[PDB]
Parts: sequence; structure tokens; C-alpha cells
Amino acid sequence: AFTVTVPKDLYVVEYGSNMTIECKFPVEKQLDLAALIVYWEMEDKNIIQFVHGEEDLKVQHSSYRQRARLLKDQLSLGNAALQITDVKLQDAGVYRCMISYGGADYKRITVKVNAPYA
Amino acid sequence: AFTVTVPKDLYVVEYGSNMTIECKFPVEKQLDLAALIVYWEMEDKNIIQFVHGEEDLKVQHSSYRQRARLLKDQLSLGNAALQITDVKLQDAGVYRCMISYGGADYKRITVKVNAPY
Ligand SMILES: CCNCc1nnnn1/C=C/c1cccc(-c2ccccc2)c1C
Repeated sequence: AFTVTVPKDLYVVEYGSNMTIECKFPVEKQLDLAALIVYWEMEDKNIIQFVHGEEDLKVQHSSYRQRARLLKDQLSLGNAALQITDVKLQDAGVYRCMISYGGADYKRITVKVNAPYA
Repeated sequence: AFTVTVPKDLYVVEYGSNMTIECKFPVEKQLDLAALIVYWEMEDKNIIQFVHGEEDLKVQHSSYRQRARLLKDQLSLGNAALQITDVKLQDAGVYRCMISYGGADYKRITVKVNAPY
């Protein structure tokens, strides 16, 4: 169980930059993939669905296609790290990470996107 | 595998009646309390937190204090049944059941409240 903990509740980013938003969870030794579920969401649009190690491209929302990815490397450290490359204005909003790894919690994260200033 | 399934996505209810909204989940005739978590929420108000056998009373928001309860009887049958008694207009809105039982899924249910005159 415990609690999902978030380093930063707000990320302010540049248009066309990259960002990695993070949700930490209690890990403790190795990662038992059978126990792990990570869902990232915003505005009820599926960004990531990780289910015991399974991800399907097809479930992802098109706006996030080929840009958002979950850094599997950080998962073993108890860090659900969503990385979105080439941040779009439309990506501004509230993100929900939902994690289960022997008990479950969710946190909300806000994103503000600065204009490109053409 | 794990998918939360809802009989009714909308409930239209009477003011001052009771309602019971339900979220079904896969149980294999097993029903391991230690594994099960049920969170009911609406408009970011915690209604129920069933955690590992017990209802957590403390975290329930005081608007749903003596009114919302989880039907424990149904849980064994893979049915997270939130019952709220004496429905107020304020109880109209979108409910989110989050269930974790060896894997995890959520669904939204909308509630519309009638009062005839
Ligand atoms: C359909 C395939 N299954 C995966 C899936 N699909 N939609 N959502 N989802 C997973 C959701 C999830 C994942 C982890 C924890 C919690 C959760 C549980 C209780 C409290 C807080 C958070 C939830 C609700």
C-alpha cells in the first residue's frame, strides 16, 4: 500500500521541450513485475498502461503516440517516470498516475506549457 | 484479465431515496481480503476506502458520514456495492470506483437526482 509520492506537483515547461514527470512508490529489493501496475492519464486520455510488464500501443491516446513513454529503467527504483518528448500546448493539464504494487494510491500533477514565442 | 465492469453507467434517482451503485470485479471463488482494496470517490471526495478487510471510517468525508456504506456481503461475490442513504441533490455527479485485487482498474458512474413537485 503505503502512498504514491510526487517530487513536483507543478511542472512548467517550454513548447517543444521534453519533460519527465515522476511518481515514486515503495519498492524495496527487486521489482516483482507480477505485482506492478502503472496507469498514467490526463483529461481521461490513456497515456501509459503498464500491467505486470505489458504495454499495448493501441490503448494509448493518439495525441501521446510515439512521444510519451514510461521509463522502465526507473521502475526498478520505485519511480514511475512518464517522459513526454516534444511537449505540445495541448499537453497542459492535470495528470493522474495510478499505481498498484501490493496496495495502491494515486496522485495528481499539473503541467503548464509556455508558448514558443515565434 | 482484471477489468472493473459496471451494470449501470447512469443511475437516475429520487431525492431522499436510497441508491446502491455497483462495480463488479473478477473473483475466482477465492476472495482474499488481504489483497482487496476498494476506493469510492466523487468530485475528489473520499466516500469509501475498504482496505484489507476493514472499512476505513476516518478518511470518509463527513458529508457521507452516516449515509454511504459498502455492502460487505457483496464483496465476496466480486461486487463493490456503494450504498448511499437519503440521497441529496448534492449527491448528483460522477462516482469513481477504484478497485485493486491482484491488478487494478477503475470506472466512472454518473448519478442524476430527481425531485418532482
Ligand atoms: C483494463 C485493464 N486494467 C488496467 C486499467 N485500466 N484502467 N485503469 N486501470 C488501472 C487502474 C489503477 C491502477 C493502479 C492503482 C489504482 C488504484 C486503486 C485504488 C486506489 C487508488 C488507485 C487503479 C485504479
